[PDB]
Amino acid sequence: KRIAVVTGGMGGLGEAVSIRLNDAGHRVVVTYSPNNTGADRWLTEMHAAGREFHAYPVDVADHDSCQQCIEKIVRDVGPVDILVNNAGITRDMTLRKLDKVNWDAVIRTNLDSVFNMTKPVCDGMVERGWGRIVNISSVNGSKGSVGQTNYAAAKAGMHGFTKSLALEIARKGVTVNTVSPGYLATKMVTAIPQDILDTKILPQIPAGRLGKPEEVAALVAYLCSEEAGFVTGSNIAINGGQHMH
Amino acid sequence: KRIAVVTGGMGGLGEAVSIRLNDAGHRVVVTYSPNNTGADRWLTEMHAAGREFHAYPVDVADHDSCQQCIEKIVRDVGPVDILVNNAGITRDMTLRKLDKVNWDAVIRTNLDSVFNMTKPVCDGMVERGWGRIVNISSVNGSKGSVGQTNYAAAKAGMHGFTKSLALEIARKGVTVNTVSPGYLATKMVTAIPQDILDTKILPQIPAGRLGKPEEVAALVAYLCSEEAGFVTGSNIAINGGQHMH
Amino acid sequence: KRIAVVTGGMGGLGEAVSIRLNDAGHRVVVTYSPADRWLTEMHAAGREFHAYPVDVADHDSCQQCIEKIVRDVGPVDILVNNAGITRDMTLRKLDKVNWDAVIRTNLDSVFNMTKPVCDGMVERGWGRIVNISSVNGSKGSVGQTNYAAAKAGMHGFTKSLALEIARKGVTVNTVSPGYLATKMVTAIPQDILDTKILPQIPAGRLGKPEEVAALVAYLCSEEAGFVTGSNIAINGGQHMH
Amino acid sequence: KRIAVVTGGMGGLGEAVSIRLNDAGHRVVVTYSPNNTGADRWLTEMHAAGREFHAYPVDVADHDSCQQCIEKIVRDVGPVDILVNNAGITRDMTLRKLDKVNWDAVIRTNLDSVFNMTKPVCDGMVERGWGRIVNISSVNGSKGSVGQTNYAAAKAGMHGFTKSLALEIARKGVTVNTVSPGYLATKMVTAIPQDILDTKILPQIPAGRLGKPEEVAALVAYLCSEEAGFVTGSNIAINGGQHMH
Ligand SMILES: NC(=O)c1ccc[n+]([C@@H]2O[C@H](COP(=O)([O-])OP(=O)(O)OC[C@H]3O[C@@H](n4cnc5c(N)ncnc54)[C@H](OP(=O)(O)O)[C@@H]3O)[C@@H](O)[C@H]2O)c1
Ligand SMILES: NC(=O)c1ccc[n+]([C@@H]2O[C@H](COP(=O)([O-])OP(=O)(O)OC[C@H]3O[C@@H](n4cnc5c(N)ncnc54)[C@H](OP(=O)(O)O)[C@@H]3O)[C@@H](O)[C@H]2O)c1
Repeated sequence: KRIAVVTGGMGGLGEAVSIRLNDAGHRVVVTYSPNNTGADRWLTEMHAAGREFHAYPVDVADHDSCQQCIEKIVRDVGPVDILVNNAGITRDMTLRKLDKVNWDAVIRTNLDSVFNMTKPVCDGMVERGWGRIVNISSVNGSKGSVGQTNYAAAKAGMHGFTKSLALEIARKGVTVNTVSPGYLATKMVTAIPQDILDTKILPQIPAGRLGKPEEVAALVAYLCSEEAGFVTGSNIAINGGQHMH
Repeated sequence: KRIAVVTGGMGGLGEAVSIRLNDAGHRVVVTYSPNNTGADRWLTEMHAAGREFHAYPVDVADHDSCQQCIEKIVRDVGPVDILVNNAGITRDMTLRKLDKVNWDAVIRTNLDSVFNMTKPVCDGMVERGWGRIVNISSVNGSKGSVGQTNYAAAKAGMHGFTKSLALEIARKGVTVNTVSPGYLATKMVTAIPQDILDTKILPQIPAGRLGKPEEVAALVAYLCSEEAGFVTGSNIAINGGQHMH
Repeated sequence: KRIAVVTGGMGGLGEAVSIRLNDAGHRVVVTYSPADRWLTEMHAAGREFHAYPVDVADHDSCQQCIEKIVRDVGPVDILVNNAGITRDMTLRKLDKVNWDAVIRTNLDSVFNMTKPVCDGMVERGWGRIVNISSVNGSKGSVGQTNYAAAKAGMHGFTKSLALEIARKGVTVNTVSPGYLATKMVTAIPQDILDTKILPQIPAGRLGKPEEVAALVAYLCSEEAGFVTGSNIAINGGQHMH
Repeated sequence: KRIAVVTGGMGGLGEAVSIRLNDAGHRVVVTYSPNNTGADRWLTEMHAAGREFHAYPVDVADHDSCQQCIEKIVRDVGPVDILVNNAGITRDMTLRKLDKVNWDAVIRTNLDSVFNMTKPVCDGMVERGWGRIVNISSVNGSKGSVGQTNYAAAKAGMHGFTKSLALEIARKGVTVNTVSPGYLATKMVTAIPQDILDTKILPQIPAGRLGKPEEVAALVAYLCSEEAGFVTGSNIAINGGQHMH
C-alpha cells in the first residue's frame, strides 16, 4: 500500500479525505494540531466505523515540528508516497480592521505549511520515481473575498508553489496539484443560520446546494491515483459553479 | 445504467473514452462520420473483446443531422444521460495562408458541433434531474499555437459554451465541464519518428512522456461519475505540465 | 500618423474608441452595417473620419473594404475588432439561425477583418490588433451559449495569432469590458439599474465607454509593444480570476 | 497633484516607475532599503536629469517600519493617493535545497510587504474617495518557475491580496490591480551573459527581446490615471507573449 499523510486529517474536510484515501487502499496517517486534544477519541471513533489510522502531532506553521513529524512517520509507518496539505485557518477581517498578528497567523499556517510539510517528503518521492502532492486551496484564492486579504493571499500563494514544484519534479514521476473547493457542508458552514444560508450563501452557488466533503475527497482520491499521473501543476475547481474562468 | 454518447467514439481518444465509460458500467453509444467505412468491423472487434456498443452515423457540423441521430438513439437505446463532445479536426495554417474554407471547416466541426449535439440531449437530462456533459478541448485552446487561429478559436469557444450552459442547468443536477489534454499517444502522434518525438515534442512536456489516451478517459469517467456532481463550468488541464496558469 | 480601423465605429463603444484614437493622433476609419450626418457632426467637432459600409460576417465584403481603405487613406496599422451582436436565448430555445448569427458576426469577423491587414503590419514591422470581447466570455452567462462561445473564441484567436507575429512587431490583445453606459444600457430605468445591475459591480457604477476607449488607446500606443496575447478585464470588479 | 509612493523606487524597475509617475505630473516619494547606501547620490542624479523626488528609508518586511515610514511621508509631503508595491527579492533554490531562511526572506519581503505598506494608506484613500494601488507580481507567479517555489508563492499571493482588497474598497473609488512583467532589461537581466540570453532567455519570449522597464512604467502610469477607475482586481500580463492563458 501507498502511505498517505493528510494534515488536518481529523477536521471537516480532512476527515473526509482521510476516510476516502483509506477506502481507496492507502495506509493513512493524519496529523493533529497543538489545539487538538481529541486525537484518541477520534481514532477510537474511526475504528468503530471500521478504519485504522495513525495519528501524529504537528504544528504546520513550524518548520522543525514538521521535519520531526515526518521523521517519526517514516520510522514508524514507512516512506511517504502521498501528501495532502489540507491544514488551514481563517482570521477574517477587512484590511481596515486587520492587524499583523492575524495577517501572520494565516500566512504562516496556510502558506508556510506547504513549504514546511512538502520539503521533508519530496526527496523520497523523487528517489522512488512516484509521488502525489495535493494542496487544498479555496475558491476565494481564485476570486478573492471581502475580509480575506490574508486568506486569499495564502490560498493563491499555495498554487504558485504548486506550479513551481510541479516543474521541478514532473520528470521524476511526482505530481503536484491544487484543489479549490467552494462552500462545503462542514461543521462551520452547516452551523450558519438558515436565513443567511438561504439569502447569502446558496444563491452564490449555481448547483443550489453545499458541496459534500466526500465529493472533494473523491477528487483528491482521483488525483492520488495511479491513472492521474499526467495531471500536474493544475488547479481543479470544485465549487458548484460558484466561480468560472 | 446511464446511457452515454461519445462523438468520434471509434478512433484515438474517443475509443479510449468509449472503452472506459463501458467499463465504468455505462451503456455506450458512439457516433461516426457519415463516410467512415469501418463501423461494423469496429463493433465486431469490440464485441470480440467483450464490449457491446451501439454506433450511429452523424455529421456533427450539421444541426439537423445531430437532432435526428439523438432521436434514433433515444428510440433504439434510450434517453441520453451522458454526452462527451469529442469529435474535432485540425486544418492548421498560419493566418497569412489560412483560407475561409479551412477557417469554417474547423469552426463548424469543432465549435458548432457542441451546440448541435448538446441541444438535443439537455431537456431530458434536466427533466430527470441528472446529466453529464463533457467537452474535449486542447491545451492549445488555453495557450494558443502557431497555425491554429482556427483551432484555438474553436476550442476556446467550446469553454465559453461550457460556462454559459453550466449556469443555465446547474440547479437541475446537470454538470458541464471542459477537459483540455496535451500531447497524447494516439496513432497520429506515436507515428512521429522517435528522434522527432525525443528532440521536439518531449522537451515541451515536464512529465517527459506522452499522455496515455486511457489517462484522459479516466478523467472523463471521473467527471461522469455520481461523485463529480459539484464540479461544473470547469476546464481541467491534463497535459503533463506543458501549460500551467 | 498611424491609420486605424474600428469596426462598428459609429455607435456605442465603437464611437468612443474611434474618437479616442483620433484624439490620440491616428487617422481613423470606421465601418458600419449597411454616414454623412455622423461624419459632418464629427467634422464640425474638428475630427476627420472615413466611413465604410461592411458586413463583417462576409469574408469578401471585408477584403473589398480593406482595399478601399488602403486606396483612400493608406495601409492599416491598427485594427480594433469591435463589431458584434447579441441574440440571447437559453440553449433549450436557441435556434441554429441565432447560434450562427452570433458566431459569424462576432467570431468569423475576427478572421475576416484581420487576415487582410496582418501581412502589411508584419512587412512594416509594426502593428496593433485589439479584439473587443466581454466579461461574459470570461464568466459565461445564462442565454449566451452563443455569445460566450464567440467572445471566448475571440481570445483563442488572439493567443494563436500573437504567437505567429510577435517577432515582427505586431501585438494582438483582447479587451473584456463589463457593464458600460452606452445608449441601450442607460435606457434601463434607474430603479432596475440600482436593484439589478449595479449590485453585480463592486465599483457601484457603470463603466464609461470613454474608459474602455482609453485602454484601447493605451494598447494601440507605441509604448504598449511588450503586451501581447493578453486579455485585459475592464469591469469594475464584476469578475476576477 | 496626487502623491505617489513607490517601494524599491531606486532599483531597476522602480526607478522607471518613479520617473514615469513624476513625468505624468504626480509628486513621487520613493523608499530605500536598509542595505542602500546610495539614496543621496540617486536623488542628486535624478535632479541632474530634471526630476525632484523625496526618499524615505523602510524595511518592507517589517510592519512597524512601514507604518513609521508612511507617518513621516504624510507629515512631510502629504496624504498618499497612489501606492506601487514594487519592492521584492529573489532567493532561487530548488525545493530540495531551499532552506527556511530563504523561504522566509522571500515570503516576508515579497508578500508580507503588500499588507505592511498597503494597510497604512488605505483608510485615507477610502476617506477621500480616490486611490490607486498597484502590486508588481511576475510572469513566474502565473506560470511557476524551477527554483522559485518561494518567489512564485509570494508573487501569486500578491494577486490574491489584490482581488480581496479590490472587493473591499471598489465602492469607495479606490482601485487595486496586479501587474505581471516578463523578462525586463534591468541591470541583473542585462548582466546575463550573451550565450544564456540567446539560448535560454530570449527563445521563451515571442517578441524576441527583453521588455523595457519604461514599458512596464507606462502600464503602471495608465493604471494610476484618472481614466483607469473601472479597472480593478485585474492581473495584467506584460511579458512579450512569454505566457498566455
Ligand atoms: N469548509 C469549506 O467550505 C472549505 C472551502 C474551501 C477550502 N477549505 C479548506 O479546507 C481545509 C480544511 O478546513 P476545514 O473546512 O475542514 O475546517 P477545519 O475543520 O477547521 O479544519 C482545519 C484543519 O486545519 C488544521 N490546522 C490548523 N492549524 C494548524 C497547525 N498550526 N498545525 C497543524 N494543523 C493545523 C486543524 O487540525 P486539528 O483538527 O488537529 O486542530 C484542522 O483539521 C482548509 O485548508 C480550508 O482552507 C474549506
Ligand atoms: N526585472 C525583471 O525582469 C522583473 C520581472 C518581473 C517582476 N519583477 C519585479 O520587479 C520588482 C523590482 O525588481 P527589479 O527587477 O527592479 O530588481 P531590483 O533592482 O533588485 O529591485 C528590487 C527593489 O526591492 C527593494 N527592496 C528589496 N528588499 C527590500 C526591503 N526589505 N525593504 C525595502 N525595499 C526593499 C530594493 O530597494 P533598494 O534598491 O533601496 O535596496 C530594490 O529597489 C520586484 O518585485 C521584482 O519581483 C522584475
